Amino acid sequence: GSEARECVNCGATATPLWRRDRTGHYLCNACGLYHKMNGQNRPLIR
Ligand SMILES: [Zn+2]
Repeated sequence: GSEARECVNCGATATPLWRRDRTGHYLCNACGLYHKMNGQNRPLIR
C-alpha cells in the first residue's frame, strides 16, 4: 500500500495536506501540532 505519503508520525497517508519540517518529514496534521507549540517531537506509539 503506502499509495500517498506516509506520515512519519502515524503513517496517515490520507491527510488533506502534507508538511515537512527541519527533518523534511511529512506529518499528516495533528502529528506536527506538538512541534508547533511544544517544538519537540511527537511521541506516538508503534
Ligand atoms: Zn500523522
